[PDB]
Amino acid sequence: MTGAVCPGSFDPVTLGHLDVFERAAAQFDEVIVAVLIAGMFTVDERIEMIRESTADLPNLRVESGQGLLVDFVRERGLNAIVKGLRTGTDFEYELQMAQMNKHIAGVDTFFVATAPAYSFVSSSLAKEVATYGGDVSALLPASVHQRLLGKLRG
Amino acid sequence: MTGAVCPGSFDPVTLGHLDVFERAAAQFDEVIVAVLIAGMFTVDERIEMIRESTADLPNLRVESGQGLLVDFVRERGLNAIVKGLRTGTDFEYELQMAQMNKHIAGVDTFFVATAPAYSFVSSSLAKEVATYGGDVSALLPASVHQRLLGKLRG
Amino acid sequence: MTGAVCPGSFDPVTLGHLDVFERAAAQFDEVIVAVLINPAGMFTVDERIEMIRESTADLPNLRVESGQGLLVDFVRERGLNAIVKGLRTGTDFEYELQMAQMNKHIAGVDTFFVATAPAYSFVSSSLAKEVATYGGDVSALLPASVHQRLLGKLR
Amino acid sequence: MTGAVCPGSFDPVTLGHLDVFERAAAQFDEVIVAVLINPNKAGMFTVDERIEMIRESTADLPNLRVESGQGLLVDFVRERGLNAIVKGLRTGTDFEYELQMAQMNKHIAGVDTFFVATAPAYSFVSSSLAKEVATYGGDVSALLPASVHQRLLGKLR
Amino acid sequence: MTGAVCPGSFDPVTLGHLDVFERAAAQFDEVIVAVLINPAGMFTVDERIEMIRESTADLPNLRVESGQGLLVDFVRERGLNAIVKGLRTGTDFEYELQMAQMNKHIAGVDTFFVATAPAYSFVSSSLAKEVATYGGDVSALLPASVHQRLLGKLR
Amino acid sequence: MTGAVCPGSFDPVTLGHLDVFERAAAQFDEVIVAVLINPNKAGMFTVDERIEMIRESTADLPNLRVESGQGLLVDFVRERGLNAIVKGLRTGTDFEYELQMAQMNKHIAGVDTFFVATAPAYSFVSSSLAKEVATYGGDVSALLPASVHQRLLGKLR
Ligand SMILES: O=C(O)c1cnn(-c2ccccc2)c1OCCCc1c[nH]c2ccccc12
Ligand SMILES: O=C(O)c1cnn(-c2ccccc2)c1OCCCc1c[nH]c2ccccc12
Ligand SMILES: O=C(O)c1cnn(-c2ccccc2)c1OCCCc1c[nH]c2ccccc12
Ligand SMILES: O=C(O)c1cnn(-c2ccccc2)c1OCCCc1c[nH]c2ccccc12
Ligand SMILES: O=C(O)c1cnn(-c2ccccc2)c1OCCCc1c[nH]c2ccccc12
Ligand SMILES: O=C(O)c1cnn(-c2ccccc2)c1OCCCc1c[nH]c2ccccc12
Repeated sequence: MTGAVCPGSFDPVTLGHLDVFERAAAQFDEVIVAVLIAGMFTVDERIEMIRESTADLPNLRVESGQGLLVDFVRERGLNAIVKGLRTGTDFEYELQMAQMNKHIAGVDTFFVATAPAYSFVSSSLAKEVATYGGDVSALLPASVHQRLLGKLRG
Repeated sequence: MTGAVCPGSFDPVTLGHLDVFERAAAQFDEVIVAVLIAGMFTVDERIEMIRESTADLPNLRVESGQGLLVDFVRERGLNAIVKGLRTGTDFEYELQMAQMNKHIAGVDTFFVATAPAYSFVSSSLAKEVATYGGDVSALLPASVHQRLLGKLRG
Repeated sequence: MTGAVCPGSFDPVTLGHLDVFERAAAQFDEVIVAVLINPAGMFTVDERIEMIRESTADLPNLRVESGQGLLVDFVRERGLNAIVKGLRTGTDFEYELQMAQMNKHIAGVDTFFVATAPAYSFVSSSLAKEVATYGGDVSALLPASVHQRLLGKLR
Repeated sequence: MTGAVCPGSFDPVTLGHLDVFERAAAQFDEVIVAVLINPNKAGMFTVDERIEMIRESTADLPNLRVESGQGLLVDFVRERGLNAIVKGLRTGTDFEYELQMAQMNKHIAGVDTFFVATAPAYSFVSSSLAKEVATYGGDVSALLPASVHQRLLGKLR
Repeated sequence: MTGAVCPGSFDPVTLGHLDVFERAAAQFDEVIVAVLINPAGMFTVDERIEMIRESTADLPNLRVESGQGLLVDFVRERGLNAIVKGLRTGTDFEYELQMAQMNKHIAGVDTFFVATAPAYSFVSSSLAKEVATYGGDVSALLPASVHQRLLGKLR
Repeated sequence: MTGAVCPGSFDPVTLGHLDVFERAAAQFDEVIVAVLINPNKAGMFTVDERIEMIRESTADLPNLRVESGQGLLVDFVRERGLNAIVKGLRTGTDFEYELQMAQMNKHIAGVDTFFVATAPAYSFVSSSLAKEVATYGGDVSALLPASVHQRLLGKLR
């Protein structure tokens, strides 16, 4: 009965996120992606985009969440969070959060290293570049990319 | 059938290591501590010290290993490594190793953040301080500490 | 006479801050804790000052004042020319190194740092407040007097 | 005819920036300083002011010119038939941030980025910190070129 | 005429190095790859030079030489005063920033850095050799010519 | 009577070190520079040489003295009735490494450590790099005090 929560805003989910989802799903019996809730896509849109890109992962589900992440995790009978890390700044910031979360609620955090190909990817740089007409199609799931193009045109 | 290998030299195992062992054992169905093999304690001594301190963790075992870590992991039917991280330097160094290991063999690596109380602990600083008569008893399992005192006197 | 100013917003003061206060007061003849008045937080400056005074009652050579504007002015106006504070992380170091070099360049005021106590390395006032707001227990990260008053503000 | 674009807000240009301008101009046939403007947020200095301050302190660099722009930097670069960006780095944060931007820029447009290490004397200098210090009366005259210091004091008054 | 020296041990040259060679040669009128002779490695300096020449056959403005002693001397003796190399990580940056500032201080020679290609950020010669020694497949990290010769040395 | 120990190998002392000595002496009633010797590995300079070079460049610091030692630094500190260490930091690596040592030293002995930021001009200076550069003929005269430079050249000859 192993399991972990993979939290984020996912606005939108990137290939970097998706790689981490697949990797977590390969090592834990269940994975819950927690979409935390002022951006480009609505929560429902974000959830939909993630569900579409994770159809091939049977043991993964997607939910929205509010308030303390550790409460979200414990209310579901789990006590692990899983996330990817790209940079030293990611590590420093997430280590702080991980130690606070373990202190207040006993919830642990597991990190994985980014895929090298996606180390420079963020949802906010991808949206920014796309806005000015840069090609970010190699950084996003094919579905998400189309949804993005739609948002910028409308 | 989840599982991970927790590798290191463990010369000697510290409370920092032990905390990570317990945390990995809580989230994976099996954990193998892999003692990799020019220090203070022999491999057998290191294994013994770890086994003594992990008697309360039923799903953990301890083995020696040589050669490529990813071969050790795959020869045992696993494809995950688990380790703790204390510092930014830990993160940078281990990220490199993790990406190389995933590239050559598909073996993934999961990291956890050090317990705050042990963030400054290394086996080499503990041995060094103890050599000159500093009290490191709060940083090492009670068993290990006694074994250390014995090594310095003999 | 040796001395240093220990600056911050302290909204609220944490056990991390308090540890640094004690360690500074152990080494300098006088320490002045300077509570910065900004544009904004949870506690008023007077509330912050009282919480620090309660927590530092056993440090006779430490006093608490509010300040604003250029810190190196605050320091020099009190006949001192040293700042003291703690560092938790690499980002603390990078950020504070820049500020320290700027402060020494513009005014000749030096800055001394101490490493955080390991137990409080992950603590910040903002994160403590955030956690407490959603019901998390941060009582082991704050002095007793502060935790009570924090519960009061969240109600 | 080698060339690079040196981008920034330059609000205002500092001695750290100018040091990099000089070093870039010594190694590329032409250098274009690109004053990148956010049309949605004004800085302290207008685009004309920023350009003027840079020109006045780079008069002895014959192969350097100054132009403003907005939008994607890689478009500014390619529209001039170049494909190199050059800038300085002071800290580990600069390196992390600029490596991400450089990798993104090469990915989307094939434009490369060259970095130089800050002169040690100016490693702590930023436009924002200089402006902030000066706002409260601190002396930043040794961190900024003559073309800047008094105009900056003028804005603050 | 613009130009730069690209220094290293290249024992062996990797696809990471090669990417930087190509990017330097695209921007400078000439590039000199300088293979450092040390106290020690797997390949002789002549072997290293030949492997680089094979991999850089399509870069007409890049040449390969060996060198020893003070790098800024090597650079200036060839009428240049720029060094160029890649950076993978924060430790690369910290280390190379120190060396660059020292090299500019002592000789006026400047240093230009490029960011690693993301695909090769984790690559080092030492780690590639270590992995290959115990049978790991590093063929996607090295140029074709190098991988063959590496297999030869491990037998 | 406040006081701190400023430890190091000082093989040789640099201008970066001396800057820290001065700043420490300005803020503590007494400063003891501790020349820590590894009895199992000699450096370039003997203990007497290292001490001599430090004394010659600190003659105008009346509250500073120089002593050698070995073994645990916290014992050196406590045997003098002090419980503070003071030193400089230049880089993020220095901070990571020294924070570990400081936390270990306070844990085992209650001795505290105070750090100051390097002077920007000397941030890239180390004794090892200076020695290495000088070995191959590089000019490090601006990085080292007069008391050091020619003795260093003498050792290399
Ligand atoms: O920050 C972003 O916008 C963003 C977009 N893509 N990636 C990414 C890029 C490369 C690799 C893994 C993600 C990002 O980095 C976020 C890293 C922190 C993180 C928080 N929650 C997560 C859930 C799964 C994976 C990572 C995280
Ligand atoms: O490096 C050491 O000697 C040493 C001694 N104790 N700790 C430690 C201190 C605090 C927390 C977890 C360990 C150390 O840091 C090692 C960190 C990398 C690591 C490699 N293998 C591991 C297996 C389990 C846990 C960590 C590792
Ligand atoms: O940033 C915060 O909100 C916050 C809350 N607690 N601590 C802390 C946590 C652990 C140890 C020492 C403080 C924090 O870190 C601030 C670190 C920078 C600093 C600025 N002024 C200071 C005055 C005294 C001490 C530190 C500082
Ligand atoms: O960020 C600032 O406001 C600011 C003011 N001065 N300097 C500086 C300080 C010391 C050395 C080189 C600059 C700064 O750092 C910016 C570093 C990144 C950078 C982006 N574009 C650039 C163009 C030329 C040079 C640097 C950059
Ligand atoms: O350190 C190594 O063994 C090694 C093997 N491959 N790469 C590499 C990996 C990815 C990208 C560029 C190189 C390495 O990183 C070295 C980075 C520093 C560097 C010094 N001299 C250089 C010359 C050209 C390029 C880089 C350097
Ligand atoms: O590491 C070196 O060899 C070396 C030579 N000069 N500097 C230096 C360069 C710039 C500024 C302050 C020193 C060095 O950096 C050491 C930094 C850590 C340190 C340990 N003990 C010290 C005592 C006084 C000052 C610093 C230290």
